[PDB]
Amino acid sequence: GALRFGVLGPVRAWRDGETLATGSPQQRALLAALLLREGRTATAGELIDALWGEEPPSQALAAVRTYASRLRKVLDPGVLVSESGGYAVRGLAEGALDLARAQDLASAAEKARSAGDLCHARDLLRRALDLWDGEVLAGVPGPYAQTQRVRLGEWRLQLLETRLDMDLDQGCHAEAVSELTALTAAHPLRERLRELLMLALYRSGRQAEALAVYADTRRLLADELGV
DNA sequence: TGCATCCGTGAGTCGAGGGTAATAACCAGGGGGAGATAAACGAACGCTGAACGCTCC
Repeated sequence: GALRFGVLGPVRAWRDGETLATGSPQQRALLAALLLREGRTATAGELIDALWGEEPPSQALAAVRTYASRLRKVLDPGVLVSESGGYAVRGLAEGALDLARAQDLASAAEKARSAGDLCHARDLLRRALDLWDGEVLAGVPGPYAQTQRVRLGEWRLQLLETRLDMDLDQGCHAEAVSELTALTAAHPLRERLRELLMLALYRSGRQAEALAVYADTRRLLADELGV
């Protein structure tokens, strides 16, 4: 009877491991907009803006009602409550949201770091990153979905950057350098990944190659942005 | 006709500042406004999907 929800990838819902038919992208947008609010009520006004932004359909208010009605047929009675003219998600177990479950472990990683148990921090953070099932909010349209896509992609990088710092402190240089090459290729303006790559490369005895990374980074900022 | 009496009016200029008293007392009735609970409609939601199209195998 454990309800599970997925927001760190395609918008999915599970019951006892079985996938529920989460419906249209706009129905997925409605679910995501409530899930990422962590039980706070979303007014009908905020829900119209979340789904369509500045260009709502002329019958948008009826559409929200139609989408909400279909979710009630797929979700169990009482999770999606209607209060104050809006909708909220209630009665979720702890850790039912993959984002919420990852947040406790990520907060614990800060606690794990502060107690000095870097090994536990490495494993707990590792479990968090494996919860990312591809592109966040895949196939979900709308400005609110776009903003949350932006927020969680950026937030993912912060957890990777924090985990990678521990790798350099524990001597795992050779494994980390290879993955770091992909990150700087994927995030070319992200100087922090090249900083970690430069140090790891040098500690692998490739001192001459580290300065080549430096020459490339200054070039990219001067040629493309002038900074 | 004269004398005596009383009543009304006016009497500078600008400055400074706030409060005053006292004796049968009651049922009895009863009106009249000031605050407390169910009925008329239409508007949010609600599932009802049904009824249309929008992409996909």
